[PDB]
Amino acid sequence: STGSATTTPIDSLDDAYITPVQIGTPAQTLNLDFDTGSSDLWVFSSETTASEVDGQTIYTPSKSTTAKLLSGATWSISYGDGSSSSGDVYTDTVSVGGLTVTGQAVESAKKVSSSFTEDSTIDGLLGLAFSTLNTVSPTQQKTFFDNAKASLDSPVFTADLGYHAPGTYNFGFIDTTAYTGSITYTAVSTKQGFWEWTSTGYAVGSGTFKSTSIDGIADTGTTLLYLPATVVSAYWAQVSGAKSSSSVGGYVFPCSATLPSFTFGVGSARIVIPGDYIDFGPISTGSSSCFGGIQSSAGIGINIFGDVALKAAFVVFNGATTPTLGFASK
Repeated sequence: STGSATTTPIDSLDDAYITPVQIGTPAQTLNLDFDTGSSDLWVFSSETTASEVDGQTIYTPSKSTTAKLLSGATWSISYGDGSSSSGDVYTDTVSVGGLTVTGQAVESAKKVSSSFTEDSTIDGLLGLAFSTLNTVSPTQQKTFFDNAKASLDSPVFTADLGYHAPGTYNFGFIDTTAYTGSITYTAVSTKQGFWEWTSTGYAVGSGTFKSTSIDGIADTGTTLLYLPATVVSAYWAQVSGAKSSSSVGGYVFPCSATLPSFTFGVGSARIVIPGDYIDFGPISTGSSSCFGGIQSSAGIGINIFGDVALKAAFVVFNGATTPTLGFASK
């Protein structure tokens, strides 16, 4: 089997991407944030605290003939941006782009933090990291990909995120029309439950490539590119007037700037992030200070190849017995 679904930016900055997901019988379509950095599929639901719902589409398991309470199961998760959610668990039929999983754990939110309530465009998350990170207790549950894997033509999924434009998540096949050149594959460590890999270095703009190992995760659920402070300082030093603002919470730059590109290494290959991808716009409405799309990972504890990086590539998440990651230009 295969699946193919379009993923769409939630706003003009590509702060996140939503992908339609069919849950239950008859189908209830919710727009979920596909997240290769977590492993829970959770949704706003009829069980969510009413004051914490503001415009989201909810899953109502009582209206699904295939929903079943997973008795005794609860879940609770915190994300890198400080947001959180928790609740109980149903199993139900879940389809993504024509690919169906029966018996998928659908984690129903009883509580969500303010960041979720305040974003009316995201109805939940669909985790695509390794199932070892799933938070369901007392019986850990498998991700949608893990459940689908054995039925897939090939045990892979791909992320093809757009810059200010829709893109595609495919399951079970590699669309050879979706990228240019060749795909370069690189080793993954699953030891922390992430799609963790080592970039071979970087360049700033038209500058020379610096060979250096940068361990990080491929994370579709993180907006920005978080890298070591040395790297990030070298990037922003090339933008006149750029500075790190403790008050804003990262590097800002004059909105009048033309940003240089940033290149990262995948083995002997190179992925070039155009400068425009690194512009996240005014820090507040009407400001001439703009927020940078490359930020320091110092104090995160891990480097994160988030959307800013991934959208510059066609990315293969190869879930074979020994997983790997593939990157191509596009």
